Amino acid sequence: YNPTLPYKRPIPGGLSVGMSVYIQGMAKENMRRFHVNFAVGQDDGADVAFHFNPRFDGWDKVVFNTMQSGQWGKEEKKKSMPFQKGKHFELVFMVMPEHYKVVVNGNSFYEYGHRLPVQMVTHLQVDGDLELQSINFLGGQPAAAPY
Repeated sequence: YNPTLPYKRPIPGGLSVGMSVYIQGMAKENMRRFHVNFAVGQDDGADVAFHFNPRFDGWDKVVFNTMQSGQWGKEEKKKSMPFQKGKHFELVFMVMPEHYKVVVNGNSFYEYGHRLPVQMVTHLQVDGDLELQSINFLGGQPAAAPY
C-alpha cells in the first residue's frame, strides 16, 4: 500500500485465467520508462511470462516481451503512449484464455498472447520511473489473502 521500489508481490493463490491485476500509480515528471513483470519466481533473475515496458524516448511507445531461460524473445510493441509524465494512471491487466488484455485509464490498449503458461506466474514485479500506489488482485481463489 504505497510501497517503495522495486516492488515484488506474491500472487495469493497463484495466477489463473479470469483474474485481473489492478495497478494504480503515477508516472514521474521526468519518466523515461518503467515496467511490470508477471514473473515466475521470487528472485531477480526469474523468468518473466509478460513484460510490460512503457518507454519515453524517440518514438513514445510500449514494449512487450517474454523472458524464458534467461533469454528475451521476439519483442512486440505499440507506438503509442497511454501514460503521461507526472500524471496519475490506472493500469489494468485482465487474464483471458488467449492473452493478457491491457487497459490504461479505461482505454483498451493491447492484447499480449500467452507464451508461458499463465499458471507459472507467482509474482508481480514493478520498477522504474514511477510512484507505485497499489497493486490489487481480482477473481480466482485468494487462498491466504483476506478480503
